[PDB]
Amino acid sequence: AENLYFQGHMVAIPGGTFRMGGEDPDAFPEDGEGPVRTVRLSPFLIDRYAVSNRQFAAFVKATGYVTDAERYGWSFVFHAHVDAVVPEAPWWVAVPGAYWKAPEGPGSSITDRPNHPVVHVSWNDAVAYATWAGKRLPTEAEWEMAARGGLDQARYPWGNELTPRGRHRCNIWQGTFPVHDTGEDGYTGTAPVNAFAPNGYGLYNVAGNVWEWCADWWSADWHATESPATRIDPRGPETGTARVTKGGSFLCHESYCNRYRVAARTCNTPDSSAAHTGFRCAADP
Ligand SMILES: [Ag+]
Ligand SMILES: [Ca+2]
Ligand SMILES: [Ca+2]
Repeated sequence: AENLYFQGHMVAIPGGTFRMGGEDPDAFPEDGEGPVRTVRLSPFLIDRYAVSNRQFAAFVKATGYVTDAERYGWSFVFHAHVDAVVPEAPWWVAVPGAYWKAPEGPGSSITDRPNHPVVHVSWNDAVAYATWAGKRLPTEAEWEMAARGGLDQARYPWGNELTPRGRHRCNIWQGTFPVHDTGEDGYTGTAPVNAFAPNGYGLYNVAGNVWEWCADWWSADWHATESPATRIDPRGPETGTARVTKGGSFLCHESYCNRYRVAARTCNTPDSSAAHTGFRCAADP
């Protein structure tokens, strides 16, 4: 497609059909990456850039908005970035005072990261921002069609090679997780929202950098059946306990979590927040 066009921070995608999901050998099959399924979408707009600290700051200045992490008093921080740990993921520490303005908790700031994605934003925070911006969150199908950038069943936004020609195309982890990030892709942490090359629809950092909240309630099997509801502008199940997140983050590494593949998916309760999770907005024409 090329009746696509740019407007503001966004790209208008004139609707289309794509093969969603994946059945690759290195998938998490239990996540419901499969089955591969053909999905048709109505026209939509989606941010080509995740929402930045500067943008979130303007929202808070204009509204006085208080994030869930501020209300709870703590958010999840990666251990090496300065029991209170997640037993199943002990590199995550519950840090009092970690929030969007202090991403590693006390002693950190965003003064030198104005163009990085805002983090420690919950699904509720994302929705609040998007609504103020006159936007919404993307559905998982909109997110993934946009992230695929016009390629059919590629592993990544740009193709099937993680580092085509040996060049980094996204901000994830290199080295030995979780003890040593070599920063080969340039960043031991988040990167500016316009880092690396855009994909075929102009989107930056759909793979890597930060996880991105989607609109959908999480299910591993709702989309398995073939129906208009699951294949034409699919919205996901009517209820659920966690909301979908897509794209992976600067902590992803193939030794344990390869979910920067565009077919991959996970979820978190909508009041949760963490140092590696942000969002980008969508809209309708
Ligand atoms: Ag991952
Ligand atoms: Ca990195
Ligand atoms: Ca991402």
